[PDB]
Amino acid sequence: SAAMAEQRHQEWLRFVDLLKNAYQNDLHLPLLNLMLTPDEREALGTRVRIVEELLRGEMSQRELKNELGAGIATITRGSNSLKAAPVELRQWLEEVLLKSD
Amino acid sequence: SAAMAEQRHQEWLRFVDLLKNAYQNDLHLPLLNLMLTPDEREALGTRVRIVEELLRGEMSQRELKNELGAGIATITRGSNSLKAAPVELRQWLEEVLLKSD
Repeated sequence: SAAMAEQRHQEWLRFVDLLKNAYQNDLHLPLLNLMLTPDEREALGTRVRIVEELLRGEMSQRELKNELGAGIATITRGSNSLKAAPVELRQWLEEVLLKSD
Repeated sequence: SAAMAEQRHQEWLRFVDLLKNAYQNDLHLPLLNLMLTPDEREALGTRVRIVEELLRGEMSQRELKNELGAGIATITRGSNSLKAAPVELRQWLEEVLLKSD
């Protein structure tokens, strides 16, 4: 639904503002368990590792499937989205994932 | 993987602590676009509505599929997780989704 991308954008921002508010309340853990599936939480964990490793540049896409157990399409998309990422984010992720904290 | 639930729990907490940090940096929008698919962001939007409506108690499960366009299994799980939710969260969601802000 390209036609209804605006509604869908609004609906998404609602979720981000709710989570926002839960983090300031320390209710973020319960909210996240409520909103997401185990499957989804597992995936997110694994997406962190992909980005960390794409930022690292040491591993090849296939080593990445083997050592991380993430499907190739997840890697490819993870690759695409990072490039589209604003520089400011990229710098920050480097800082945190590969400068650690 | 029940056996590796602990590793998977740790990997999840990493993502929550990263997001945490992005919200305090105002880098939460870009991070979320990076980590999640359109599909996933659409779903989350839609999960908010399910919870709001389950809290409302006016609609039946099937009206819920029809007016919200969410699969029955999503509703059923959304139902199950809310019951398992800590009272403190439940109160808060009532406050926010049905007391609004």
